[PDB]
Amino acid sequence: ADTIVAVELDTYPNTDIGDPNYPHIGIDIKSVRSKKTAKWNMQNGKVGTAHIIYNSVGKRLSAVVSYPNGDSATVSYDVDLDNVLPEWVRVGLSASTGLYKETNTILSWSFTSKLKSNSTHETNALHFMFNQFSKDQKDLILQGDATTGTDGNLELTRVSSNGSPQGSSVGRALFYAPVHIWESSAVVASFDATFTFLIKSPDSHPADGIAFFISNIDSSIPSGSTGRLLGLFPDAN
Amino acid sequence: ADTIVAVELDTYPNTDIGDPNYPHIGIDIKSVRSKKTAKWNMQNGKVGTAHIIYNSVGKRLSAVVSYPNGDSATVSYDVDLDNVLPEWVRVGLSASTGLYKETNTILSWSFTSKLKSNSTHETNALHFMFNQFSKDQKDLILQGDATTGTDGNLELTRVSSNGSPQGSSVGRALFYAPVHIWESSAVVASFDATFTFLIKSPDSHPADGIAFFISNIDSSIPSGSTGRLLGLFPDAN
Amino acid sequence: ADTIVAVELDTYPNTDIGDPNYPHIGIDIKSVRSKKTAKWNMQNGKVGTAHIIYNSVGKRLSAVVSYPNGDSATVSYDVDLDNVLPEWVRVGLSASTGLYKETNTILSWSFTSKLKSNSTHETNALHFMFNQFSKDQKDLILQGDATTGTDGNLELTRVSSNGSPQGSSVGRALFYAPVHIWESSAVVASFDATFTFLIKSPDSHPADGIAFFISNIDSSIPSGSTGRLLGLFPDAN
Amino acid sequence: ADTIVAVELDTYPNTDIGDPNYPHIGIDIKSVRSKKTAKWNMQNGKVGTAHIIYNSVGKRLSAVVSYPNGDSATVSYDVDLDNVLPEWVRVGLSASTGLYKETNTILSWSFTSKLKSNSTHETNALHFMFNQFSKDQKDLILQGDATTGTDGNLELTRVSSNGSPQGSSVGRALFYAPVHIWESSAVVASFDATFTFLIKSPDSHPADGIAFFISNIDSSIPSGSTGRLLGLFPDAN
Ligand SMILES: [Ca+2]
Ligand SMILES: [Ca+2]
Ligand SMILES: [Ca+2]
Ligand SMILES: [Ca+2]
Ligand SMILES: [Mn+2]
Ligand SMILES: [Mn+2]
Ligand SMILES: [Mn+2]
Ligand SMILES: [Mn+2]
Repeated sequence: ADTIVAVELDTYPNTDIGDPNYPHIGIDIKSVRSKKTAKWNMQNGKVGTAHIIYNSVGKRLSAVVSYPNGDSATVSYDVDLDNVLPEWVRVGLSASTGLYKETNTILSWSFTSKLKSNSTHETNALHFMFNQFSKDQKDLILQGDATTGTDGNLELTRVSSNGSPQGSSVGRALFYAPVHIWESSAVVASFDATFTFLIKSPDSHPADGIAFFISNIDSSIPSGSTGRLLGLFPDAN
Repeated sequence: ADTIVAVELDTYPNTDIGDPNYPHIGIDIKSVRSKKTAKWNMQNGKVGTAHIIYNSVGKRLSAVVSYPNGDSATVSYDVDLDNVLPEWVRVGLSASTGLYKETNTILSWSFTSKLKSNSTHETNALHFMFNQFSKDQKDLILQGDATTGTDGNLELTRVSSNGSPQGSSVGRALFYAPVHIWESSAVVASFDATFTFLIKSPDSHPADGIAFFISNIDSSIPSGSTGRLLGLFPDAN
Repeated sequence: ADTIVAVELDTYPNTDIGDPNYPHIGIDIKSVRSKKTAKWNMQNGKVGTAHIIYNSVGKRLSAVVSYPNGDSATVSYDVDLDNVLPEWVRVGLSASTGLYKETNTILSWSFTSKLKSNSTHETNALHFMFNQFSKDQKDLILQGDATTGTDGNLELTRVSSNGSPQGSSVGRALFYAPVHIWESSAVVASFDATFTFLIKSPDSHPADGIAFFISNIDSSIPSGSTGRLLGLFPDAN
Repeated sequence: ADTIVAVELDTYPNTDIGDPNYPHIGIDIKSVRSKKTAKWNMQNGKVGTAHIIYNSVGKRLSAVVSYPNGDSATVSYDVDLDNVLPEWVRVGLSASTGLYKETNTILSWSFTSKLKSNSTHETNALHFMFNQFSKDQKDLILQGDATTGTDGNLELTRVSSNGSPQGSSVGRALFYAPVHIWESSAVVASFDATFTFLIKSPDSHPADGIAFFISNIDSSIPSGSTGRLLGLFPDAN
């Protein structure tokens, strides 16, 4: 199926599938069942920022999500991505709502990838940065309910004309170009991403989350992957 | 018909179609007959560097080609590219051989695009850098004879395994993601590109050159644009 | 004395010294008497952004100042900076108030410098970006009334504890490291800066302006250079 | 006493002071006795590349040294640098020779620091890149025997004009601007550095190595830290 590495901003505790019982940031290596989570004090209606960093020297995938107020949640996991992901991938943002819902608004998203082979100055790099998203954002593949342009933002999941989030929605945006994430003869593979999000819900509890992910290039939304599956996984195995 | 903006490193004078009677650098606005040229002393078998720069504020497209010994040619052209290019483009390198030939070897290629909309820190950006090209370079669209991987280089045109370039070859490499080159709502759009090239004619009678170009996203090698048309234009109008 | 190249955001028309009779953006080459101005619809109390770009291929210094609302003023001037500035310089922000006053608040400031010599990949570069300024900003030399830290901003000129700007104030912030702006054997010298500013005045008219400047390294505020002189020039010659 | 964080490319085993009995790479936290080393097969007379990376999220300092043939050594150390370094530092390269010698030639050096405070797009950044060092390199502080300009390189230690390195030489180059490496209010601090070096011993008995270091801003070469102390430490404690 798809090969997924993701950092999830999981807004809803599905302890049924191994979520801790609080909103959490998590590192997901080919399963929605995070290898590692940290409690995340999600702030309904605040703008937050997630930073995801990997270096292939230290082989440690780290992520922080924070709110200006100051609250901040951190998670790291040792993983050799050489062993997990295909050589070439796509990188994206995914979000979902289920029975409970939230806006999954991306205000900005940036990504830098570096790939060095041994041979002096031999870095390849990709960087993109979106601070504004237009109606027709041709460097993004939008999947599912993802739209761009409304207030210059990427709405990952359905929002009504009056800003009201809809449930059972899933959507993703992938950067258009494949990303070379490792090679046979790589000295340093390394990447980082940042995105700023606004998760707002009128419900008793927001759900389900936003994920930064890295997939096989031809990745698409697994069917049924709204709600707790986060646009990322066909099931909770 | 494609819409092409190019900077050509034109190694062969086709005075026939308006070339000056020497190797030149030129800025091509929708025609192989450059709007502006400068004399260029192509150094056969040496690694050269071309830098292309444009910002939407000064509305000047500028290019330099230089070699390590310090010899360099420069050309600029005042042009408002919103009047020329679609809002969304691909960027690429193109090369051809005709009756005469040369290696059109790209050793590295990088590009930066920035687009700022009205709205305060509101920059979108694309950057990529290839200092090494792999046999399977999925973030490049390879067209015609273009191959990558051969010594970690991009050979835009056909070169036999002994290192000998072939006549009537065209090839191009376009970056995979479309590039947002302008918008209505744009305070600043700007881009710059650099590539290093090894043009070598074992005759020391080189043809036809290399171009950095910007095209409509669906651009392909026009029919019969080997030789002097540099993989860019259907004819010499 | 000092060698100054500046882009001025001149908020006050001193037609006595050659200002056009409206707020204006201007390019100043060793004189406060701009070589080139454009009318600038200054918006008292709005956050604006100025972008300054130079490439040494095109030898055209350009600047745009804009407000999110959408208003935007542009100016360019052909100048070989090789001939104006010393090889090594400092880059800074300057502002002043006089009889009339305004806050000269910098919210952010970034700068990129590139210097290539002929010799393939041989780029030197400096980039810095400040989105927040702390109390003790050791990579900035603060001159005159310039302070950092109050709300994470750089206040270039005196503001009272309640946010009220003071007249006859001058201040500057220079990036700490000297910048190599040209060399003998430079293929491309090129730089750009961005800053976002908030100019607010309670007076009948704001004054006097903010300038992005490039100076000799040992540059200091010319005495008496409050008001129309903008922290930049000892006189209006 | 200076506060030093270093990554050493240590070419000479002083088993005396805890070095392993082979050339190694190591992470030095306030002591020349590395907290972590990895075997390093220094290739005499070849141009190597060292990459150093740290982010404050994963809290792992990682380094690789490699040569073009693909041989590479890697070392990581879990460290929270806020516990080690002052908030404001300088970064630099250091080298020494002692009884044994080697060229400590730096062909290029680059560094990127990012510091994000609580506050939403709130990143401060410093980047510099030297691919060519000039005789008068005003953005470097040169200490001890360090000179620049000689072949566009930085010779950290004394080399005679025939190309022959000298014993008991120390030198360093610190980037001129202080670097904000952490703050209380910091969501993410991270940095990475790269330098390429040519260590050559015309005996093929090299000493003593090169280090990338981060120090208190006022750091100078400690007394008698030629040889094994690498210009970094006053003694071998
Ligand atoms: Ca969940
Ligand atoms: Ca031609
Ligand atoms: Ca004025
Ligand atoms: Ca040693
Ligand atoms: Mn979860
Ligand atoms: Mn031509
Ligand atoms: Mn003026
Ligand atoms: Mn050691």
